[PDB]
Amino acid sequence: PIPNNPGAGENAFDPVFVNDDDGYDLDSFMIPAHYKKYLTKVLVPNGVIKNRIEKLAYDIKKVYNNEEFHILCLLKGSRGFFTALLKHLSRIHNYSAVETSKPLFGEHYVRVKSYCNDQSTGTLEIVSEDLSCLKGKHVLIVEDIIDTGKTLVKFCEYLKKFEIKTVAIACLFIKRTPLWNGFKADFVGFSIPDHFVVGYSLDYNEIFRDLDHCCLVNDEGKKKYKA
Amino acid sequence: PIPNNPGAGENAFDPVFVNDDDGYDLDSFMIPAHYKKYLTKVLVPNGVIKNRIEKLAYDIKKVYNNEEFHILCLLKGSRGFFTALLKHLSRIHNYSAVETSKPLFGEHYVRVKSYCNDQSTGTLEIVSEDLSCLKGKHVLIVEDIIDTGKTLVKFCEYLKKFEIKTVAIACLFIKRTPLWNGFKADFVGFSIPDHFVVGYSLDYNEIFRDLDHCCLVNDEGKKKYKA
Amino acid sequence: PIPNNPGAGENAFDPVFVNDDDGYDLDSFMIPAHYKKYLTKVLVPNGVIKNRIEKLAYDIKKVYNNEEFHILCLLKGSRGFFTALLKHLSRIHNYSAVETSKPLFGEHYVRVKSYCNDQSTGTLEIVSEDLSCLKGKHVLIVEDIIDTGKTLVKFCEYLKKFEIKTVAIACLFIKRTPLWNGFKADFVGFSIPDHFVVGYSLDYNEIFRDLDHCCLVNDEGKKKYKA
Amino acid sequence: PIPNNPGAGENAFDPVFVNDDDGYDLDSFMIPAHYKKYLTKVLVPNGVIKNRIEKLAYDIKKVYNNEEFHILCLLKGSRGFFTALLKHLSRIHNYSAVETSKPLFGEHYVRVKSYCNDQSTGTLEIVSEDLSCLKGKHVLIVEDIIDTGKTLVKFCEYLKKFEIKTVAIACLFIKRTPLWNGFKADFVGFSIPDHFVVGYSLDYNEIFRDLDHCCLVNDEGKKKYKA
Ligand SMILES: O=c1[nH]cnc2c([C@@H]3N[C@H](COP(=O)(O)O)[C@@H](O)[C@H]3O)c[nH]c12
Ligand SMILES: O=c1[nH]cnc2c([C@@H]3N[C@H](COP(=O)(O)O)[C@@H](O)[C@H]3O)c[nH]c12
Ligand SMILES: O=c1[nH]cnc2c([C@@H]3N[C@H](COP(=O)(O)O)[C@@H](O)[C@H]3O)c[nH]c12
Ligand SMILES: O=c1[nH]cnc2c([C@@H]3N[C@H](COP(=O)(O)O)[C@@H](O)[C@H]3O)c[nH]c12
Ligand SMILES: [Mg+2]
Ligand SMILES: [Mg+2]
Ligand SMILES: [Mg+2]
Ligand SMILES: [Mg+2]
Ligand SMILES: [Mg+2]
Ligand SMILES: [Mg+2]
Ligand SMILES: [Mg+2]
Ligand SMILES: [Mg+2]
Repeated sequence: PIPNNPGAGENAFDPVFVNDDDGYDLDSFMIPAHYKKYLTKVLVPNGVIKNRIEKLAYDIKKVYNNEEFHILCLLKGSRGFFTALLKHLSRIHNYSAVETSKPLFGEHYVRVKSYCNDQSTGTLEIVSEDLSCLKGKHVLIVEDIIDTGKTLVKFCEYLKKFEIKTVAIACLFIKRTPLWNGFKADFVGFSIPDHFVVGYSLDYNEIFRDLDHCCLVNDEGKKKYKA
Repeated sequence: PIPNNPGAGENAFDPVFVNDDDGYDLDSFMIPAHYKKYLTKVLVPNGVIKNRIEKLAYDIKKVYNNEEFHILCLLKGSRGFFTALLKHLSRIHNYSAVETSKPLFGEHYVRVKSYCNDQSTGTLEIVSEDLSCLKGKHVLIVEDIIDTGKTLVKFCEYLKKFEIKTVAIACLFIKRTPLWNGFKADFVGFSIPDHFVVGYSLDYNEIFRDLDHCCLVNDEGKKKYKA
Repeated sequence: PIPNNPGAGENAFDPVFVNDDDGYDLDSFMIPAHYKKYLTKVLVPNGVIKNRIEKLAYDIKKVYNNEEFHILCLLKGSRGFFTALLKHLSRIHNYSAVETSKPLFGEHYVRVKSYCNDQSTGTLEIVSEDLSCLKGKHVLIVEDIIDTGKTLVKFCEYLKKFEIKTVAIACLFIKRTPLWNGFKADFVGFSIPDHFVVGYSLDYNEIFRDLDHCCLVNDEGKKKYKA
Repeated sequence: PIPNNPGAGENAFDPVFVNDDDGYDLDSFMIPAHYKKYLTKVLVPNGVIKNRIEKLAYDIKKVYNNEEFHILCLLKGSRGFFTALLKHLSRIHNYSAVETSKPLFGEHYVRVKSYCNDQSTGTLEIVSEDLSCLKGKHVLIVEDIIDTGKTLVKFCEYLKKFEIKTVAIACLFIKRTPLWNGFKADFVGFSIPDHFVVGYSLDYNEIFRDLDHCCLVNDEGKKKYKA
């Protein structure tokens, strides 16, 4: 059935497991010249993230089938994930679509903020907006990464007040940090070591979002761009 | 220099001109089976839009050079445009980037609503993170289409109270409609005939956003999905 | 059923029709700086060709269903067409493939030469792996463009001696030239005006194969690269 | 300088190193339903191969600069590699190209064959063709994988008789097999464990070429499709 136990990831499929020492030299891939000095290595190449997101879209389609749902994007680190997910979801649905078929999902955006440098501020800002349009709807939250779990634990709590029919979570990354609060997604791309990552829309004080690969910012980058 | 006369498009390059009778049969390209009955034809295929956006990114990079600017995405219709632009902007910039280079842009979102069915309600609703963070910044507004010109003339008026350094406009489509108030973009993709279009994130009552090509919704489509 | 009347295109769907004056300014799309002076304009952008080829792959899959066939690539002009076709054929087929499914096609190459400058030398030279391996097989010839029809009428004649089960033709372009001998493809992408085109693997004395868009070489280009 | 010691890989950059136990579950990525039972795992995802090929193209451009050279594709397992390489090479060259620039490379194809099942036959068939056009030219051989090294050792020997100016080797994979004869490429994508791989144009008796990811065929697939 459709998932509806936010944070429990009751029937979640295992993600790709990135070992603690997995990764690649920056010289093995295309890296913007000026960013090189601020990264220690490539963790997950752009291409593998894209390939994995395609399977996630397949997993999602398999769970919702033809059931109309609404994708809620958690801006802005979620952009890379969201775009690729929508691309693949649409092709999968539309390729199998028949003349009597109907659209599969609606799309929504919510700006959520809590980080400063490489740490959560323990507080979450939610850019207010009437979410009444989601009342009685199946919503699929699309997020970039679960770290401490505060963003999702909090946002899901916030969502409750809108009488949404069902709440499921699609997340690109899940970090193996001792700070984790236990929040689990229903669809997860990769399980990654405890390092602050940038790239694929994920940033460090608004920097590195344009970096194609998921990389590890080094101490020099953290210091150079510290708030 | 960098554009700073919102609505004047003072030095805008000419857009691709889509003739009044330009278009393609629906059977010439891939169209989701269930959407076929609600479209009269393909106006601009996905591939041409992507190719044009790449050139547009080239033009923008040429104008800004290395000057840091902030892209303002006008949700929800401009998503397709926006993501394609970022992709090309990033590659073009990063391909020529040097070790001593710097990032080129920041990204922001604002949800602006005014349409019901295929007409402007003559009103405007806004939702976004505090726009005061644009003070003293060069901002590039990324929009899907200029129709009556109400959305952009109004939004640009609202932007004035935040002491933004410069305000330029990048628009995918500009419709040749007698309703046009004269607002011109600084970067425009295509000039199209007076028809309500859907696809490439452009919708008709939230429908067709997933349609890959820019098409014309037929009367049956407008009737079927009337609000 | 599967086509088997080479040159008749008995049940071919109509191609996209490119009017005699259709095209775009070179400044509307990305063009390699050094090629600009040798092209008069863009006839068909890379993106439209890709979109059309996807539909063509859809048509081919629809005709063959699960019948195993062998794609014969006519080097060197059809490379762009060929690779794009394989990509789409593979995804369309594999997306609907089931556990009990089977591969859909085999791939082969034949180099056929006959042009010098912008004209057919009226002769044909062939180079390929033994074509006897096509005996009893359904073969789909993948070609870039039908001009006079000499290449395909001749090659198809040569194929007769190898007891091929079925011979069908997939052609990206078909030129509306008074020189046409009547040979028709079973799957055709575009019908274009009488002009020598380059780009998308199509060359002029080995030049312009890397040009992304199908363009018209101007006289300066033909003169500069005359053999 | 331009490499010219075929098989020595004198200044070759280290490739991406795929450890003996590296790889992913077939369920982590998109795998054609009917192929699943014939593969043990995903070795290198399609996306990482594409990302790596982009850097290889960058490495090549950096070595040849504006020096005209000729790419010689070793058909047919080489297709996937070749296509992506040409795409990236052209963009890199054409993005930095200036009005006075000129094309960077010519393209050529040579069908070479030696395998039966998962083993070399110790013999090499070369589809004859006048290679005199390469006389005094810098040629870049583009091959899919170095296994025993017989194909390249032999083909390079064959090439000598054509008075080519320079001979360099670009290879996507290099297998860590005890059967290796010592032949090294000048540009190499990945170093992989000793397993017969299929996908990305690489086959097993003409099967699996359409598989997007580089995977390991299991004993059942080898038996099922044995010659
Ligand atoms: O390692 C990281 N790199 C980049 N962004 C982040 C984030 C951002 N912070 C949020 C997750 O944080 P948390 O789970 O700690 O509440 C997400 O919305 C992310 O966009 C966490 N960890 C990282
Ligand atoms: O023909 C159309 N198709 C789809 N959306 C629209 C719009 C939406 N309305 C806004 C432009 O409206 P206007 O210029 O009329 O104020 C844009 O933000 C669009 O998203 C106008 N015309 C169209
Ligand atoms: O206008 C053109 N531009 C580029 N190549 C060609 C060709 C090449 N010539 C062959 C078709 O020739 P024909 O039909 O004249 O025998 C194809 O294999 C093409 O590669 C014909 N016309 C053109
Ligand atoms: O593991 C493999 N999978 C698929 N093809 C191959 C080949 C093919 N055989 C040639 C390399 O073999 P070798 O180096 O042993 O002469 C290349 O041309 C490849 O296309 C070798 N190993 C493999
Ligand atoms: Mg976030
Ligand atoms: Mg962040
Ligand atoms: Mg809008
Ligand atoms: Mg709208
Ligand atoms: Mg030809
Ligand atoms: Mg030619
Ligand atoms: Mg081979
Ligand atoms: Mg082989």
